[PDB]
Amino acid sequence: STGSATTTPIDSLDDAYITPVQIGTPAQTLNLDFDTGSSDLWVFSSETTASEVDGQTIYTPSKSTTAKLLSGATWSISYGDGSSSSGDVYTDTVSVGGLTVTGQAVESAKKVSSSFTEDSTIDGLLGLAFSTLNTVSPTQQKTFFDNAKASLDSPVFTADLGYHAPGTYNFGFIDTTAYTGSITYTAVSTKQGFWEWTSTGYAVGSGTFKSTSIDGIADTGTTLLYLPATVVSAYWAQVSGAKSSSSVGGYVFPCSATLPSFTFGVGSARIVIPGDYIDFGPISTGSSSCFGGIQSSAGIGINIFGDVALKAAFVVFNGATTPTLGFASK
Ligand SMILES: CNCc1ccc(Oc2cccnc2)o1
Repeated sequence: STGSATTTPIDSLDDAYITPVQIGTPAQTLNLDFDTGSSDLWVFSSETTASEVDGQTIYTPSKSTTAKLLSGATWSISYGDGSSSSGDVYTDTVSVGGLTVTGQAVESAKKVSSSFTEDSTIDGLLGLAFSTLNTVSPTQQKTFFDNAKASLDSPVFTADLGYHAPGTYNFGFIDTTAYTGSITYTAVSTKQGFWEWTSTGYAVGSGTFKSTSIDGIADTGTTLLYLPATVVSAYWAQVSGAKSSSSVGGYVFPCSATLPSFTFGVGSARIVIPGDYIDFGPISTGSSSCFGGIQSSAGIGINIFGDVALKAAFVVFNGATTPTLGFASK
């Protein structure tokens, strides 16, 4: 079997992408943030604190004839951005782009932090990292991919994120019409539960390529590209007026600037992020100060290849017995 679903930017800045997911019988369709940096499928629900819901579509397990309480299971998660949520767990039928999983753990939110409440376009998350990160206790649960893997024609999923445009998540097959040239595969470490790999280097604009190993994770649930301070300094030094601002929270630059591209290495191959992809607009409405799409990972403890980087490629998450990551231009 296979699945194919369209993923859509939640706003003008591609701050995140939402994908429709069918849950229960009859289907309840919720727009979920597919996150390869986490491993919980959680949703706004009929159980979520009333004052913490503001515009979101909710999952009502009591309206689903195939929902079953997973007795005594609870979950609690916190993300790299400071947000968090928690609640209880049902199993139900979950379908993504025509691909169906029965008995999927659907983690129902009792509580969500203010940033979740504040975003009416995201109805929850669907984790696609390794199941060892799943937060359900006392019985840890499997991600959707993991549950589906057996059924798939090939044990893979692919992320084809758009720049200011819809993209696609495919399950169980590689669409050879979706990328240019060939796919370069690279080794993955599963030891931290992430799709963790090692980039071979970088270039700033038309600059010479710097060969250097940069460990990082492929994280569709993170908006920006977070890299070592050396790398990031080297990038912003090419932008007149760019500065790191502690009051703002990172690098900002003149909104009048034209940004240089950023190239990252995948083995012997190169993925080029166009400069426009690195522009995240005014730090505040009307401001002439713009927020950068490449930021320091110093203080995160890990480098993150977030949407800014992934959307410049066709990315293959290969969940074979020995997982690997593939990158192609498109
Ligand atoms: C806006 N804060 C809540 C929110 C929206 C999407 C996500 O999910 C995240 C955020 C950061 C890292 N990984 C996943 O949280």
